[PDB]
Amino acid sequence: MEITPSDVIKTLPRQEFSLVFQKVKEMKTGAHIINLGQGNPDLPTPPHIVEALREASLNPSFHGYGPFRGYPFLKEAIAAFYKREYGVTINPETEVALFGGGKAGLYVLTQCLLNPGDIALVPNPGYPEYLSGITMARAELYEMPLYEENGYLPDFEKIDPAVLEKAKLMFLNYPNNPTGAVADAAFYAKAAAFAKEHNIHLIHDFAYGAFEFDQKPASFLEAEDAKTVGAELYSFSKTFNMAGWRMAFAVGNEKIIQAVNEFQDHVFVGMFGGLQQAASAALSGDPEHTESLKRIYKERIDFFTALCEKELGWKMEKPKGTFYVWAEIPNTFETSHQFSDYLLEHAHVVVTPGEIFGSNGKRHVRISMVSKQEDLREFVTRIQKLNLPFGSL
Amino acid sequence: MEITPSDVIKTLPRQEFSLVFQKVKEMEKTHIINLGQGNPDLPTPPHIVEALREASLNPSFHGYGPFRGYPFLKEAIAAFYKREYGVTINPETEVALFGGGKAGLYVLTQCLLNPGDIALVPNPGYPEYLSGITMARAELYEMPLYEENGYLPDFEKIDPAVLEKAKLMFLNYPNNPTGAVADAAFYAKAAAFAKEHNIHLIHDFAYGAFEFDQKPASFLEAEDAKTVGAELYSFSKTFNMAGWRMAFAVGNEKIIQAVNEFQDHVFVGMFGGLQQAASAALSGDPEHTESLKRIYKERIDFFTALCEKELGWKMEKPKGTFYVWAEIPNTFETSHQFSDYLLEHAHVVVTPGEIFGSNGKRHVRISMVSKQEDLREFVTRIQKLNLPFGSLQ
Repeated sequence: MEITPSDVIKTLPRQEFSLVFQKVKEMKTGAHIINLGQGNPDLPTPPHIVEALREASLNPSFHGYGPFRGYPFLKEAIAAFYKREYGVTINPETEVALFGGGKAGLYVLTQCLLNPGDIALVPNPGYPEYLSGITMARAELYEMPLYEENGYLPDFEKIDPAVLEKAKLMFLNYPNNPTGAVADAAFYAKAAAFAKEHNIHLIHDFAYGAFEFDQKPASFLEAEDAKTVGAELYSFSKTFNMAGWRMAFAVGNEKIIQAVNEFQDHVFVGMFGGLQQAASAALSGDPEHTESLKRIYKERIDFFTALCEKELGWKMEKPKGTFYVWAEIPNTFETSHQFSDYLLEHAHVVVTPGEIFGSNGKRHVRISMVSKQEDLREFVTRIQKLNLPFGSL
Repeated sequence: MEITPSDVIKTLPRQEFSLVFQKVKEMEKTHIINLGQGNPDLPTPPHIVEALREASLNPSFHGYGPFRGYPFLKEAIAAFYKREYGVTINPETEVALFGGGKAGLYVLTQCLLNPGDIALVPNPGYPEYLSGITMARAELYEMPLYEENGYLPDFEKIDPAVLEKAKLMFLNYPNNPTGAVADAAFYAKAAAFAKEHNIHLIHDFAYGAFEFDQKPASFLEAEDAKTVGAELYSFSKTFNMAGWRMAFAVGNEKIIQAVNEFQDHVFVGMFGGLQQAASAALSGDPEHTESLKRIYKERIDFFTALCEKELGWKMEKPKGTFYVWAEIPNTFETSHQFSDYLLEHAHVVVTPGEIFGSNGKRHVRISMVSKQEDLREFVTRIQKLNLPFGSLQ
């Protein structure tokens, strides 16, 4: 019989993937399911990015194989974006690697950085895909608990010094999926120093790096020692409404980037030059596009949380970043998975059960602000019609 | 200090990436004819480019798509395989999508081999077969492909004990680098062999459009082929879409399921615009491809005739692919010494056979990826060097 290696089905059950499947399966017809589960941007890519792709696709240079490591124009664009947005200086020739989206970036970084038997420090709650690369690398996982009281920042002192002896890699994610928590330059310097002291490679997942509402967002690479110990993964998916386009990059330590390049040389031949040109247009575009998108999300969050609170008494802290609301489940309901099933079956809305993000996600759900006002009001309206007590304590 | 994984320390550099780099440096210092990497010189056909351009305007593609790819492409893949090879493929269960064949090889290897498992790799063979086995932390047993056997493996010469442990075998016809072709009988033997020994069979069909006398046979035409394996098909050579990075696998549903369960966590599909472009390539009129094949055949006829006349370098015409596989001069020690020599002293690129395995040590591969007048200049550059093109084999 066909016998796949054991590790594949030893990865998390692709819950967003089981989510798209059950949803499509719910189709009188594709019933008006208000899907606030997956963080799938609802607004179109800015027309100037689309036009850069349309124009690029006519250039026959991009039809054949290109540079393995991506086009120098994109790497220079990424340098310029980082200087503009965060005042960081990046050497585009040695400190930049291209990826087919952030998911792909996390996987590759992990394979280049972790050996069997090493420990990887992973935040709980946190993005489930951190476990995927760790699993594929046959490495061990240690959870750093993220608690609300600490603004969902890790307490590095609370980690077993034995765990620390075997730790080779740590993941951090701010602005945070799923909690909406933000971090400033201060925490990044603290994190980088901890990483330096214990000789741990630091991967900062900056997928929502455009979306902090209560200050201009800080990059991990603004910290002292940041470029010595790690790398920052940046996705186009959220910043530019480009989730479909599958593009991302990492900036950081030239030695990490060299490992990435050596890996990717065997798996990829860069990526479609048309996509790279579109990426370049995104990065060089006027910051007003991204600022507008941040206002859209900030107003949807303001609207949703105020409406949930007024009408349902369902209290939610306003996130300071990302487009996610991290809501405690009312006491009327049982576990996160049972609550999420219930909402989908009875109202016809999708939220993501918090347990997906780790055991500290118990009794929470993640709600993504990826719909306009009417859809968000209707979500609350459909809940209100359930006639269950939703009030918080 | 920054310490990369042992996997990365164990990986040899990709020769094509090394040449890209050397060629670029040489060009900057001031003209190279590159017949190394199999990089099509002709642009992507217009109807494919236009399909992308128009699809890029569809905002449904701007957001996350189905993780396993759009059903419309999968359906196109099934229709294509029926029209071209008379093979029945279930578009819902027997098709997976990849970011290029190179990425498909990686994924397939990760999905079919545990660390420690044995893979049967042809020698000579496409360099990434070896790379993937390394990245999988697997062990390789060579299957020698000898000229006298038409560069087909002799399965009955493989130690039956290795077959108890062998989990995977790679085959590739039309063959890179040798140009050898395989028939339906060969494929029925391979499948039967794989079934007896419970070996997963991956057929690399990258040159499936380019067999000159006949349309090549698909592996999947064979009895029990879909029972033991899968076939990898690339858009790169068939459609001058190398820079686009698109490929698929067709085969048994369990192999495909494993691919899907892997890729869910690493590759969310690719941009729908690309998928539309692909679908247009496959539904496109077969005579565009037939035409392309004839161009390559005329280049091969021209080049082998000119090399014989002008250099005295006698080469067999390949049965398929756009590659010529040629013995190096009797005065040189190795294929790498010869390749480096040509680059330095003639300013032309050929690929050293040694990167395909030890059986390529006295050969170079030459790609017919320039027009006839450029092929002529390539010959005239070499002619000035007065090399001895005698055989020792």
